Amino acid sequence: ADLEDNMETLNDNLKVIEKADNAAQVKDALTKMAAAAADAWSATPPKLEDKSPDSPEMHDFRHGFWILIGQIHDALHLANEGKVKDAQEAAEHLKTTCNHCHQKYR
Amino acid sequence: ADLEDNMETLNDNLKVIEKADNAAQVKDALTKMAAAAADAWSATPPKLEDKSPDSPEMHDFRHGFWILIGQIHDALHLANEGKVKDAQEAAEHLKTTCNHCHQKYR
Amino acid sequence: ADLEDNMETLNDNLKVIEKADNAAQVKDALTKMAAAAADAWSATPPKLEDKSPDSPEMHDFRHGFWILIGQIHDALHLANEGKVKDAQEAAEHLKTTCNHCHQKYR
Amino acid sequence: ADLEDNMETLNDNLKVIEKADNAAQVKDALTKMAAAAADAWSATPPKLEDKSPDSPEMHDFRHGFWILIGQIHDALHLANEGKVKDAQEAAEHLKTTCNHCHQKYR
Ligand code: HEC
Ligand code: HEC
Ligand code: HEC
Ligand code: HEC
Ligand SMILES: [Cl-]
Ligand SMILES: [Zn+2]
Ligand SMILES: [Zn+2]
Ligand SMILES: [Zn+2]
Ligand SMILES: [Zn+2]
Ligand SMILES: [Zn+2]
Ligand SMILES: [Zn+2]
Ligand SMILES: [Zn+2]
Ligand SMILES: [Zn+2]
Ligand SMILES: [Zn+2]
Ligand SMILES: [Zn+2]
Ligand SMILES: [Zn+2]
Ligand SMILES: [Zn+2]
Ligand SMILES: [Zn+2]
Ligand SMILES: [Zn+2]
Repeated sequence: ADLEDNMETLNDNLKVIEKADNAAQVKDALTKMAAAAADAWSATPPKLEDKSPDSPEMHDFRHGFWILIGQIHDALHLANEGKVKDAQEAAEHLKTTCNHCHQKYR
Repeated sequence: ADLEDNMETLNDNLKVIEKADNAAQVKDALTKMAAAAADAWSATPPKLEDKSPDSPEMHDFRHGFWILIGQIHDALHLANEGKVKDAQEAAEHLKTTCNHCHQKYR
Repeated sequence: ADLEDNMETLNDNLKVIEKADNAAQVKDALTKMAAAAADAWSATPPKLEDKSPDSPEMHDFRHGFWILIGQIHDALHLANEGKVKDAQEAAEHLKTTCNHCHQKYR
Repeated sequence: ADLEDNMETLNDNLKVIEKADNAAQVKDALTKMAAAAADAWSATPPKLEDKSPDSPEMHDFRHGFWILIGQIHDALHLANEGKVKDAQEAAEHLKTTCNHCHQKYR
């Protein structure tokens, strides 16, 4: 998918997690987020279209996805241990990584 | 790209790291390894084609890629820090993650 | 090496990072913060004095220090690659983790 | 505890995991290993006792404990999701991290 569609997948699944009843709903949504983040990895965003892939700016852009992917990994372990509310709350904290990238690169 | 071509990218760049004679060659190889691992995320290997996408087997397959991606992240920081031989040596330790997934799933 | 004193060390060194002129001051403060977090890992907080060491609350308490330690680790790598303003801004983001534990257990 | 007692705790609980009869034994042993690793973090080993705390060797020594602590963290999550065999096999893999530090500093 393109970068726009992977971002819509991240936004919509965050909302499904906040309104979940059960563990099954939370796990499935985190798995969809992990796939979207991994597919987005080598996208060039509009703001950096004149830069090389090996520039400081593109190395920094990719660093944001490493962090996001790490956080989704941990939240999914919480959900699979039966700590559903702890997983929802970790999902709420992911938003600061979202905002950090957007303020520099969007 | 498909799974077999992602694996050939991982294998070539591990050899570049070993024969490297400057820091730039090591940084560039690790970056290519990270891109290939993120692109492999979503693949279904031949041996698990008769399982569901949400099967315990496929969840465990994907967990191996989370582990590899995390180890590459740390190796790249070491290289950028000036600790280049330490980065090469950490790259050699990646082999046990490669071997673990192959024994279970290849 | 009691909990109160480890917390003073966390708070003091965060202010140092916020006011620093140079990269040496940031690296030293981050290293002191990691020491204090590792030293706090095994403490029993006053609010959980009545609980089993194996309770869900105490497992969760310890998990919070693992999260803080991982974030400090990343910020120090950024400082060591010359991305000093980025390490400073990352140190500021630590406050979300500080306050998440405080709201549950302080 | 001193460094020698922390290493005896690490060695003993690794054999406990290998020979475990049930899941509770594996979780307990991992939690004890994490405590010992966190307590060892600030120790000065005999081979480095004459160099300064800011030396590259002490920085590097401490980094190896961060790596060990992260691997125990992931293995405890696997045990708590019910993947206890996988947690046992992950614990076996820790040995290469133990051996790497011993090769360099013991
Ligand atoms: C960089 C490392 C990013 C991270 C981490 C996240 N996002 Fe993002 N997002 C990013 C860019 C560069 C853009 C602009 C893309 C463009 O072509 O215009 C976006 C955009 C969005 C959007 C909406 C705009 C659109 O797609 O048309 C949304 C809704 C969005 N991003 C959501 C989002 C969420 C929920 C994140 C974390 C969970 C997140 N993003 C992380 C770059 C990056
Ligand atoms: C699972 C999580 C894996 C990890 C981690 C790594 N590899 Fe892999 N590799 C995997 C599978 C399932 C397969 C079989 C692919 C097939 O279609 O048959 C492979 C294969 C390879 C190959 C052979 C490629 C071919 O065309 O047959 C190589 C050379 C290879 N893998 C290398 C490799 C390296 C160097 C890794 C780590 C650095 C690594 N792999 C990790 C699954 C997984
Ligand atoms: C739990 C996982 C915690 C994290 C992460 C952090 N803190 Fe904390 N802090 C915690 C507790 C249980 C307490 C109460 C201590 C008591 O005995 O009553 C505290 C306390 C503080 C204090 C006040 C200390 C005092 O003199 O009473 C400060 C100033 C403080 N904490 C700061 C702090 C900072 C800056 C953190 C992150 C950078 C942080 N804490 C994380 C539990 C936990
Ligand atoms: C450095 C970062 C280390 C890691 C990771 C591990 N070990 Fe270690 N170990 C280390 C040192 C410097 C020493 C020497 C201590 C001394 O004063 O001589 C050790 C020693 C041991 C010992 C022997 C203790 C003794 O009788 O003197 C054992 C049995 C041991 N270490 C086990 C061990 C295990 C099982 C580890 C991982 C699971 C491990 N160590 C990691 C430094 C470091
Ligand atoms: Cl080694
Ligand atoms: Zn965790
Ligand atoms: Zn899992
Ligand atoms: Zn961030
Ligand atoms: Zn930010
Ligand atoms: Zn090739
Ligand atoms: Zn590191
Ligand atoms: Zn970097
Ligand atoms: Zn492994
Ligand atoms: Zn294995
Ligand atoms: Zn990083
Ligand atoms: Zn919170
Ligand atoms: Zn994991
Ligand atoms: Zn847990
Ligand atoms: Zn080694």
